[PDB]
Amino acid sequence: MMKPAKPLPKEMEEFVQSSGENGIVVFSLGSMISNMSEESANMIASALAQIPQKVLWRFDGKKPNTLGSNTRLYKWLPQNDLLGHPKTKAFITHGGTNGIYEAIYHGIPMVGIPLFADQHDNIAHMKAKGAALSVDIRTMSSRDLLNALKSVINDPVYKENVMKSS
Repeated sequence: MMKPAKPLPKEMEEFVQSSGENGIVVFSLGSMISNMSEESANMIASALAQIPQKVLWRFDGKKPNTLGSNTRLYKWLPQNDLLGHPKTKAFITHGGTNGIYEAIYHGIPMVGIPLFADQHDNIAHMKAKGAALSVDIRTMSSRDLLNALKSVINDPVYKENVMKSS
């Protein structure tokens, strides 16, 4: 089924345009971040702050003290409309079936942060197709997340593989 995107809210479009040639990263839903330690959100924020891309982070916890100026926090996000925007370079998700279906539709490579059995299996399957990398925030470091992000954002083979998956 086709999953077409519609225009973004104006203020959100303006932030997305300010990424210029770098493009953006969408970290969407991330619904378990608010139930984890403050240190988890701080580790993610530190990694996200070190890429040149702008970052739209669907988030509702306390603002991380390591939040970078390139990253904005939103309690709600039009995830599908962001995945279909031409400036989107990578998708960070826990690995739910819904978001993976949209990233596949719009051809966006992924960094998975799986927590549950179905998310681990989904992300492992996309990784085996060369369309994603995975980090376990509970055991890996901020440097591990940064390395995964720079790879999926800048190496075209991940995008090319997720498009071969249609």
